[PDB]
Amino acid sequence: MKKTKIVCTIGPKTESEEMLAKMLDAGMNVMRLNFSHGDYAEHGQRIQNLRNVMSKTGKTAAILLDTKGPEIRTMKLEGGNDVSLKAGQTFTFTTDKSVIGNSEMVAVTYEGFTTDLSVGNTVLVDDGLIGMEVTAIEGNKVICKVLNNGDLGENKGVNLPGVSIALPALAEKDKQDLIFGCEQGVDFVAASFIRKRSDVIEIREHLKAHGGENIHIISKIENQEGLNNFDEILEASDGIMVARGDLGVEIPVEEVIFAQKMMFEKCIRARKVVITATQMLDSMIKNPRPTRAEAGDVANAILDGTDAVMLSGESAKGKYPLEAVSIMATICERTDRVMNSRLELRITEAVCRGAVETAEKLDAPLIVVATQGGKSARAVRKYFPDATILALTTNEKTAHQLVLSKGVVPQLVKEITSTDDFYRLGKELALQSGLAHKGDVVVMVSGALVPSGTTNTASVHVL
Amino acid sequence: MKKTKIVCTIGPKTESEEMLAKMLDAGMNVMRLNFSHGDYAEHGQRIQNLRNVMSKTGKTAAILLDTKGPEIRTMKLEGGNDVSLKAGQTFTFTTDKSVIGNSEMVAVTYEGFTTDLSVGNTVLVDDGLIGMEVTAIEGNKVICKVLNNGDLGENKGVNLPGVSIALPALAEKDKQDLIFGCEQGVDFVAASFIRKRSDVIEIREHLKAHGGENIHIISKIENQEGLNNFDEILEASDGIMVARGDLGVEIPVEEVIFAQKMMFEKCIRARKVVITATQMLDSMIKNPRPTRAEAGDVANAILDGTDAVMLSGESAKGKYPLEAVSIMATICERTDRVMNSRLELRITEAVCRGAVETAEKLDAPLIVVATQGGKSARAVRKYFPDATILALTTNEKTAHQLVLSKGVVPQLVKEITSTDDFYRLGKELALQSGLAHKGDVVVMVSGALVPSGTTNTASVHVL
Amino acid sequence: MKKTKIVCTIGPKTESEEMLAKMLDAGMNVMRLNFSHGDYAEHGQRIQNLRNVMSKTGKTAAILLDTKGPEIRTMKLEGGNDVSLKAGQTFTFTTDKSVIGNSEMVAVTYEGFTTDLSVGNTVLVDDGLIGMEVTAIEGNKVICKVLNNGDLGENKGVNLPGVSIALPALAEKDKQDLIFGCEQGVDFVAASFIRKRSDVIEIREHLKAHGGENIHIISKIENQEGLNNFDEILEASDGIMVARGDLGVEIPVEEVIFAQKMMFEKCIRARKVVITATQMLDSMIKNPRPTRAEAGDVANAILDGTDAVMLSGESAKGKYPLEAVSIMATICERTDRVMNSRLEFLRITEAVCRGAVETAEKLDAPLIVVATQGGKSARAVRKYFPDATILALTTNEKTAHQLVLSKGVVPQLVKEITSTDDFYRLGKELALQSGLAHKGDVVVMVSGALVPSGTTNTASVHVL
Amino acid sequence: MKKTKIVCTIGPKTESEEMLAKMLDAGMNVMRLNFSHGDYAEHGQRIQNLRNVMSKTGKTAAILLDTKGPEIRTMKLEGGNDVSLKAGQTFTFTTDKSVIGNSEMVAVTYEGFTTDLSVGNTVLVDDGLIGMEVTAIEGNKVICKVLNNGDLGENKGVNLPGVSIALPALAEKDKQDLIFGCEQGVDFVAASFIRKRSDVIEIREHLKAHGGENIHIISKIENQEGLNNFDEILEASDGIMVARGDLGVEIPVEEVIFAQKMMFEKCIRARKVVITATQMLDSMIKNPRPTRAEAGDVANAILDGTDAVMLSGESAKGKYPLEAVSIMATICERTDRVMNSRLEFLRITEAVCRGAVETAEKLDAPLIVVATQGGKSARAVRKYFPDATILALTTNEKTAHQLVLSKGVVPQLVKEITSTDDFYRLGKELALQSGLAHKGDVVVMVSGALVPSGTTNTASVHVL
Repeated sequence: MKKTKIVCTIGPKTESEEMLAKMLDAGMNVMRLNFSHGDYAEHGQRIQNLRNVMSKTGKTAAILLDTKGPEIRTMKLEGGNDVSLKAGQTFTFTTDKSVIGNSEMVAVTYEGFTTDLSVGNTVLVDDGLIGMEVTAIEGNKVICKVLNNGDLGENKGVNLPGVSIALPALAEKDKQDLIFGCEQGVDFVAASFIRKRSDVIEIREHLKAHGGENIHIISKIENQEGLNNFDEILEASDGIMVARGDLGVEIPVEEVIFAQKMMFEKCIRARKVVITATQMLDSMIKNPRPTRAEAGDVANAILDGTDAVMLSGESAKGKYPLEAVSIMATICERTDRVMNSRLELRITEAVCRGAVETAEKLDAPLIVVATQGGKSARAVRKYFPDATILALTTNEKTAHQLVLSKGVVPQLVKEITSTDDFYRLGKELALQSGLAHKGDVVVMVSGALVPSGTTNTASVHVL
Repeated sequence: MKKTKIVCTIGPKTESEEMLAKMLDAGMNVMRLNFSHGDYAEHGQRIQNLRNVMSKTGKTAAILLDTKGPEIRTMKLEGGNDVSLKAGQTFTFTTDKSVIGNSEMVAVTYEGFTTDLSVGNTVLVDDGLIGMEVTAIEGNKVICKVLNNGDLGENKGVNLPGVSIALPALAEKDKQDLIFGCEQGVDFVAASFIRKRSDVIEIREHLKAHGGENIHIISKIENQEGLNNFDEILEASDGIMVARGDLGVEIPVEEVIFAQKMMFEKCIRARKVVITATQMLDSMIKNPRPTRAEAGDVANAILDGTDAVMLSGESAKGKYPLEAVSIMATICERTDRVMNSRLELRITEAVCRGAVETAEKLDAPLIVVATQGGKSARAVRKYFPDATILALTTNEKTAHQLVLSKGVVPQLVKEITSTDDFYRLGKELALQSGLAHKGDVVVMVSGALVPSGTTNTASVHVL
Repeated sequence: MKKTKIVCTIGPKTESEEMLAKMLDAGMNVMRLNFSHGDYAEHGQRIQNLRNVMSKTGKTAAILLDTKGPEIRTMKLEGGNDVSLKAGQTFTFTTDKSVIGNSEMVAVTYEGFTTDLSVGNTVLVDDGLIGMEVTAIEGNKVICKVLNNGDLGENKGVNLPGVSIALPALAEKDKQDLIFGCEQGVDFVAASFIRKRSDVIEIREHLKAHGGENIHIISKIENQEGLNNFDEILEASDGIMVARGDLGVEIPVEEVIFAQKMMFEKCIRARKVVITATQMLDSMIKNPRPTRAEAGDVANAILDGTDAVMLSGESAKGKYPLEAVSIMATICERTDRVMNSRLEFLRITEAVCRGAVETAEKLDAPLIVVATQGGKSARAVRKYFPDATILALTTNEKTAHQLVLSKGVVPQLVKEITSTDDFYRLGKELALQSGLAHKGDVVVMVSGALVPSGTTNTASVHVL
Repeated sequence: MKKTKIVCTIGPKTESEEMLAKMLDAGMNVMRLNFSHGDYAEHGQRIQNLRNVMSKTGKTAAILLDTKGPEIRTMKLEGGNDVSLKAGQTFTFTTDKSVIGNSEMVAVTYEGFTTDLSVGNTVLVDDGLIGMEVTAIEGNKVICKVLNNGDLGENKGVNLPGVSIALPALAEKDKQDLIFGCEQGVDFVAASFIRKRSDVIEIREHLKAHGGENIHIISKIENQEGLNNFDEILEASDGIMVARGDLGVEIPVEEVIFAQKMMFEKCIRARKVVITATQMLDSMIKNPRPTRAEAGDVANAILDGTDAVMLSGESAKGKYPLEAVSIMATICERTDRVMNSRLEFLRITEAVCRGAVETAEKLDAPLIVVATQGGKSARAVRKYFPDATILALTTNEKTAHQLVLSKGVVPQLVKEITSTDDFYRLGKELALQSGLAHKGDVVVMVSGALVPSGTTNTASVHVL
């Protein structure tokens, strides 16, 4: 084989080497570490275990750090008891965090809650379970009219559609967790709750300050603010993670399908990676087979052009992880098998688009790419070649990062001294990789007499 | 507005005229009568009520009769108590219907159960909850090895993948219910459990024998046998209903998305109507808002090119029917709004494809079609015109049936004596229909000097 | 099958009925009357003879009147003796018509010669044999430096390349000849030396004032001014005649091929006919086989998309008229046989007439039957160069004749067309009787329904 | 810049160095040596003079040897007096060379005249002036009925349309002339009267046996047999010369234009050069301006896609050689300026050389730099008619010369090309020094990497 890559959230059931080795067999490409939970020793051990498995097997995989991110939550209730709210009632949120709540008022974690919000704005609680309209704001209290019946619990998430939340890009725990990821040398950071271009910058500058200058930032679009500013968040980021379910809360349902499709197209055009996350196969936390509806949502996400699909909970705290990875990989293959190229001016555009067109008109099973930082490999994938992309590189972090891009097989190599040298070596390695055989045609894309970041040469060879 | 048509199953909550009038407002086009439940008086009353509403409002709608169909079910257990089955255990089905069952054997309704089935075939129970493998067949007993744990209940459905079930096309209740539908003058029959071309024929011959010669048969593909024989079932039928969830049981999940897409394409090519049924918005039986996943499955079904989407239970026995119809209609509009034509030789093909291409190159908001039996209107819809189709006809049943086809506004008229006459009248009626305005261009498709069943003329006019 | 139409200039060698009948058999479609020569009795006689033959044989043909046109010529020399002019010499033209010329000066027929012409303009004499450059203008004298050696004769033609010549649209002979064409009920007038839109209008008003409002004007492009004003001359005219040989004198040679190609495309786009005239097969005046170069020039003109090719002298005063028409028809068929349609690879007529041809080819229909009052529908189908032949039904006799000149059109006169369905039932019947299609063949039937003429809005497909 | 190449036949009027230098300035690219006339000292002298001029001025040009070729001619008459032949009369040809002729019979030079020819075949004499039909064959006599009136002269050419003539591929004079071309190191041989693939091979073996294995054979198609066998003659040859005027005699006129077009397309497809020869601007032998018809014939030949146009007599023995070359170059530029690429709207070279031109145009690159040993890469880029000019680097001197004849190619001799990157760094440097592009311009650089010559597999884009 397939081409679409599988991100698996790793947790206790799958933290072992014995399991990771099996996960990789089943189709896993990337380990996600969800830092909403777990301490550094737990996560660090997961990293070392995967590294060990990679060493012993010679298989390659990437490591993605997903941040907890900033948040707004309600707080405690009397006796920890759920209270029932009636549509039409008055209801109040207070900035005073010491307040224990009940059916008339509750506390919130964000001191600026009473600040960012205006009368007429809508408040959503517990992923939209309950909705409210702000009617007045008095000092440190925010007064609302409830709009539907529902039970309010403790420590519940809060959403403010079409409102710019003035939290910082990074919670302090995020600042420490990112430092841990630089120390551990992760390959990607998934930054949660990205709302503006500014947020990406604050994070990239943070990573630059700890030797993570070469870590790719994947901006998690979780809400409407991020959707409104997508173009500039995309420009600043190395990739995008679309959190369909979390975005499902803030915008109209009828619009979610097309937001995912809009972001995919623009991410693909930018030669940047995109991940379909959340609400994938959640039935497989309890069940050993997915729903039809689930299998179709994944396949449609792949047909929309996703680089990678992601499992969370199905693989972290689920009962049937290896089955979920396997049915995922089987859906990936089944769906990839039938997709077509998009042979749609910068120089790189012209060359890579032509290189795919040439590969297809000659029935070449392989496009060999020489890349230092990865842009060349990602520039070919944009056109969805039938051919597999074999990306030669001297950079280990780049060999890792290309695991996440669609239909790319990375291979680390010592050096590439010339263009003719690249051709000699690329043919050699095409053969020993089993992806092509003597007599097959191959297209070989590279940059000649230019700095990294530019792809200007295409060459055709017979093995 | 929208173009995709909504089929609503009608039941007690929505059986009233007061409700039907509101349903139609919300976007309902077709009433489905699911004859798995209800007696003739209940259904007949629903028909008369809709007829009354149609008369009073001047709105047009169609009536679809959905059959119970033949079936295989298990039967009774001791004390009516669910029993627990253990993977690996031996388990037996018996043809003797008098037998009360338990964790070792149970009865089945089909005398030919022990006949159609061979050793090695697989048996599925309760929509695949439990799976079994036949190990032996002794007279009127069929012995199996269970394959997974699960609780067996009373009166549960049974599936036999890749096995030709030799039930008749029609149960006796179906024979009577179809006679009732001829008497009531329904517009469509949805024939459940269609497996072969033969089955469609038996039903059409049945309907011809009771004055239903002009009723369109929609073949419900519910399983694998029907999928294998689809091409010939399509050829014999006037339309197709894809029951994604029921088909989800008999074939691999990874394949269901592409079976729906395969059937849609071939149904569209044939100028025959297709309905997306089952697992639409079932969360709205209990909840007043759908899931994101649900809204995306519908929209993807529409983008796959469905003529119509269908609600069952959401509208029949649901708590929030009018909300379901409304969010459905809003998804239909949102998704229809962004679809493109498919301007891809018979004569009709050449003319209608050209008539859409001409309509688009002149920005015509309306294609006026003259049709007796409907084939002309359905032949234009095949290309998914941006323009609305205004279908003039002298046949009441055809005015009704065109409600189900995508983007078609039918209008009954007294007569069409000539082609020039059709143009005069079509312009007149285009204006008074509010779908076009003075100065707009319109394309007018018809058959001149040919019998019904052929569309050979295209004409362009300014209002 | 053939499709391209052949215009034949008729003269003494070929004016008899016995000959006209033979020309038509050989492929002649249109008779040209060259009014540079001959009097009304001769031409009227040619007209009557073709009319007689048409009635007797039942063949249909068109009649085009080509004007002599205005002119600038030199005049007499001493003793009528050719004089030898030496490159570099001074040489003078005079307006005074009484002046007899010599190796130093000669007179010219155009009093406005000293006005229209500026210092430095180029003057050509005897189809460019000799060229001169104006150095000064003194009253009725135009003074020049000769540019090449050559012998000047009596009464030689004059060209002023890239010069706005102020001759009238119509010579006084042209006015009385056009009146004659109204009397005779000709189908086309080829108007010489068209330079401005004003000229076309002057002619359109002339024909309207004498009952020729239904006569199609074909404007002859002969020089740079008309070439510069081509777009507006085309708009006012019903068609164009390209006088390639006369353009070879007035503009740079390297530009003539592309001037012809520019104009053909623009006439096709406008649904108006174009004629390839001059220097077709002139070698066939003396000889019974053309040169390679001649046949290739014609074939490329046909591939450039001309409606019709024209024979002059080859058919009028030549020794081998029937042979030229025959090889002309053979080049037409051979070349038409291999041309393809041009499906514009927006108004109603465009979308409809164009969609009708695409429909015809995707169904391999050999015939497109068109209902046309004034002819615009048939010519709008022709724009796309259909493989199918066009069968144009009409109740107008003048239009039935005029469509003879358009490429690939078979006109058929009919009593009436009362409704659209009626047209479909008359067209099927008549498609069969024309032998151009047979039972089982598909046909596309284009018409204007519930609209005035000038709009073609309906396409319909039928099986015979 | 212009793009189309001009072949000039050099003769007495133009053989001096002072003239050759002037020809080249005016647009001459290739010198043709017509071995129908002149001896080795004259031609060798012309060769030396161009070589001298090339060295002194630094311009590059190619040298093409055109053979006299085999022939069939009539012979002498009584008193050397023209005789008048009457249509319908009996008339006889004899193989006996001692026979003096009269109005009843004449002798011919070809002993196999009575063999190759069958009863009913057509015989033409003096470029088709007179035609005859064979009625019987008796020993050394060939008996005919004359078909048209005409005067027969002495020593007149003979054509046998649609006849398999059994002359040898090479006359004995042609063999000694080809040996001369090996001695002189010419770049092309234009081999006359090519009819079969055997003839091309006979010639290829002849040149290989005298050290001319690297000389490109241009096969002259002059008759129906070679036309029928064109596909196989093309395969064996390096290029084609179309002798249109000689074909006008041997096949039907209506077919000549399409024979030329059929062959041009097939040569372009094969990456081999084609030359438009004969009847180009023959009027410029006597006159300093061509006719319209001539300039339009050339322009259509260029639009048909010819690599080169050829002047014969116009440049050799004419009165206005420099004027013909100049107007020829002006037609070439005017016409090339408006042609578009043909992007095949599968093997490696095709996909690569074609994708390279598409890449060049989508980036508006004015120059495609090609690395070529034997020339195939440059000609494979040329196949698609790029707007860009082709800058062909090579280490082979013969190939640098031969690419002069291909359309839109600037050859540049270079010391070495050691690697692909090296080529990119030599090509950028040299693109600038050629003035054909400037800093900031894009260039596409096509080459064969890690492969033998004959395969072009790499396309690379660079900024200067």
